[PDB]
Amino acid sequence: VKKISQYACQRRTTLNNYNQLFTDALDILAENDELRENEGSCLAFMRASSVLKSLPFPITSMKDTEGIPCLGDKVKSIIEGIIEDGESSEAKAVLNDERYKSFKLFTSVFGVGLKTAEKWFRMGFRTLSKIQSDKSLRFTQMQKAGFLYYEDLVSCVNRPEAEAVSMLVKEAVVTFLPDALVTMTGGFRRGKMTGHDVDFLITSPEATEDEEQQLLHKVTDFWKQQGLLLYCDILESTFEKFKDHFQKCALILKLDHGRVHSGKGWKAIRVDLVMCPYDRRAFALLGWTGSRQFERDLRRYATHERKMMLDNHALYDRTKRVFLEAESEEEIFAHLGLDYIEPWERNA
DNA sequence: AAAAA
DNA sequence: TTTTTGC
DNA sequence: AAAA
Ligand SMILES: Nc1ccn([C@H]2CC[C@@H](COP(=O)(O)OP(=O)(O)OP(=O)(O)O)O2)c(=O)n1
Ligand SMILES: [Mg+2]
Ligand SMILES: [Mg+2]
Ligand code: NA
Repeated sequence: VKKISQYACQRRTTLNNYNQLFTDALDILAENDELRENEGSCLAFMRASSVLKSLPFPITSMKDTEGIPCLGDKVKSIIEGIIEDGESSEAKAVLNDERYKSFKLFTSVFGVGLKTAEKWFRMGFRTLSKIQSDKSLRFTQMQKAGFLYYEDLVSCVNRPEAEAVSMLVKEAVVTFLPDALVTMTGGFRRGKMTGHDVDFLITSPEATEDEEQQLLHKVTDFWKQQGLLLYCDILESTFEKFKDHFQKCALILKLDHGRVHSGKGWKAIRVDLVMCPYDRRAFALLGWTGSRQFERDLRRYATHERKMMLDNHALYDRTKRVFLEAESEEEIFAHLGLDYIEPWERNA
């Protein structure tokens, strides 16, 4: 009776996944295609996984898949196999593949992506111990921090830790911009209990162009002085008012145990901060809330269904030849002709 | 890999 | 068939 | 170039 859209932005996806048996398998197959640089097959498995996550019931027969989009012949074979024996032979083969195991292990290090993981694999490396102890290898500053704080960063971040970080961010930010609005974005805004990092959007209604530019530098220098800044990379803005990203920083912060309301006495935490102009705060909030799949389908829907162009800074209508303004996420959804999807419903 | 053009 | 897939 |  319910006509499920192929777009994540036209579906409500909450964290209660009734099809984790199927989506864990589809996520593994997608990840393998990402590694094999098969972008098309990767995206097809990510879309199939995304739609199953939106279902209000578990798939228990092939009849249950009728009318569900993004499930082509290959994906239906995978679902059929899992219904048969409770296992995916396809995903099991990927989990036993040497290239796949190496890519997962290597990219688990902060600062190591697809290119460096592929380089290390082709050199014959298979373990992190052999990589770290090699005397010929050269590591980026990001990778050095990734190896030094590996156990802390791989253990992830819980809600009490995220809240403790939010307090630190807000305390530091109001010191330099007292009327600044600090919003936790990412997974935690979508209601997640855990995350690999804690993300924040910072905006100020009265700050000048220079004040807006200096905030991330002032806040990180303050933490550097305290000895809390374990890693810092500030990317200056490439945002153009009339046209690429907002001023942002990728950090590793020292989170003292005493600050967490839930050994060494502290934990290394990945933190990302984004500063945007006040008038673009709704576009940035929408972009940074995610999920990744929700954002990509929002942009795809805007292009293919509305002839509009959406990004973290603006919304442009190609037919009316006008930029559309928004003071809230609700106004962006209304401009696109979409029913409002709450942040906890964007877990596509 | 799936859906559209 | 070719093109697109956040771009 | 590469990591986000
Ligand atoms: N390819 C991406 C990656 C991220 N984002 C946006 C939406 C999510 C937000 C945060 O990026 P992440 O921190 O990796 O997202 P996450 O949702 O918070 O998940 P986690 O932080 O647990 O790794 O940035 C996006 O539009 N496209
Ligand atoms: Mg995050
Ligand atoms: Mg992040
Ligand atoms: Na990494």
